Amino acid sequence: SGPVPSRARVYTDVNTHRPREYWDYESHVVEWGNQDDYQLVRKLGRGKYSEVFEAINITNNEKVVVKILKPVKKKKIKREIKILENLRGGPNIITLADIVKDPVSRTPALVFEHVNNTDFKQLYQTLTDYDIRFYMYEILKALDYCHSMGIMHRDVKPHNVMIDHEHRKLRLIDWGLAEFYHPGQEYNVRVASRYFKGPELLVDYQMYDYSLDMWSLGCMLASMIFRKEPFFHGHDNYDQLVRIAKVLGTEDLYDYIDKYNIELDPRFNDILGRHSRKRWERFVHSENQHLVSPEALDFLDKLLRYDHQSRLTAREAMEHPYFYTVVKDQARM
Ligand SMILES: Brc1cc2nn[nH]c2c(Br)c1Br
Ligand SMILES: [Cl-]
Ligand SMILES: [Cl-]
Ligand code: NA
Repeated sequence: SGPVPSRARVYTDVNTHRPREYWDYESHVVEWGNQDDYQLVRKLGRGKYSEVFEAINITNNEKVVVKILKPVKKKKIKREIKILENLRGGPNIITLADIVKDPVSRTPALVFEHVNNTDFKQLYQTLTDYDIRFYMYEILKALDYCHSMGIMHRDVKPHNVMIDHEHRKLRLIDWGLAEFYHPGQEYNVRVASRYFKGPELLVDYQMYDYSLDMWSLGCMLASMIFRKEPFFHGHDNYDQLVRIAKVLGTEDLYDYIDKYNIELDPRFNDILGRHSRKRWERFVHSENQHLVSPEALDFLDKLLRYDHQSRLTAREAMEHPYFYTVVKDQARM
């Protein structure tokens, strides 16, 4: 028999109850603006693949960010646009300001509200305990919002979190891999960066949901409180599951495989071996012990589960004791 079907524990049917138009991005009609309303100032450093620029809107002299959409399926362009329009105004979600094409090249581009190109990866190995809790809570606001709106991000990693540390402001960026959640849909498992990939992606379980983002968030939290970048340091996608198995143990992995009747790639046969579930105390040392608390470990443990159904939801995570002081200071402020 095939794999056992799965449903999201929360926000399962939100797209079903919407008008077709909300999620049917292939039928979305874009009104393409004129990229000549903008002048590019400078290229932001986003590595070899990406083309993101600081720009000026000539009309109002306001600073924007312009993302040139590298040759790709028009379908993927409409998906990212529709998701950004749907989430516009959500907490800690980047704001889409315009959709334009260069008059000559006809290359499509997205224009965003300005944010400084200071990503979380540049800051997140130097935070106080309180600031890890604070920024984690701000990321959860964005994830509970997009999940509540029927969308999973699928590329949650420090490079996709822009922070203004002076103003204590955070934005979740790069919605290019985001997808609408539909119950029973089988998704592409070739998403997310290696170190942040959930076990569902690594064992090719396609009927995944919002809980994929909660695994990625757990990987970020583990990296920050233990000062270990990345936390799960695989050579490749096969070794990535081995690195997870040496921490979470093989017993819970094989129970997960049996529960969903997953056909494990034969390449895993010799490399997973047999591993105990390790106590988190094993990762604590003199240079990270100020970031590690019972509250932090209890919270992390509830994010990093093989079984996607078992992981905290974004809202359950926001309700964890780890955030009590952040919640109290927010109400007071
Ligand atoms: Br604003 C902003 C929005 C983005 N969407 N994808 N990548 C993005 C980057 Br880099 C920035 Br900065
Ligand atoms: Cl990253
Ligand atoms: Cl142990
Ligand atoms: Na401690």
